[PDB]
Amino acid sequence: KSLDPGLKKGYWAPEEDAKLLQAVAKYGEQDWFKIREEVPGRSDAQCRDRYLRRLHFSLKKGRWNLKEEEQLIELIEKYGVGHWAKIASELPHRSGSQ
DNA sequence: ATATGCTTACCGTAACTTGAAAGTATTTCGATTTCTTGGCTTTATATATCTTGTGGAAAGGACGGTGCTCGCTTCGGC
Repeated sequence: KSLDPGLKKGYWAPEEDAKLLQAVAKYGEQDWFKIREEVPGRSDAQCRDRYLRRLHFSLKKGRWNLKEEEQLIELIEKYGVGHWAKIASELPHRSGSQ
């Protein structure tokens, strides 16, 4: 993903809405190397996490209400700290980076 | 006018992945070993009889420096 003349380091999504989302109907969540052969300027390593953090549905999002602190408590009560410990390996999509 | 809001380029280790070099068992080709028969070596008087191979004969062909002065011949003299 470095020293490559064919990659693009942009911030927005120019044509990504069509180049990257078609794979949702084309390929599964495996063998991402088939995607980079058709989408120029994008590498599979960043594309995986982009697809993940963009097309996920089950996330703790919204405004901080009077019922979310209990959610945080029961989240940090499942196995422990969760952010950086090994217990993050079994947390479903609850990665530490978020 | 600026800090945390989420978003994503990318430099933190890790394992199940594609296929060429290196160690491993296995049957097959070929070389080795071990059986078999059968003569080698002693003897026995027998003795057959017919050929082989020899041998001392007969008898042959086969190859086994330099004067020096008597005397020998040939013409050759008148």
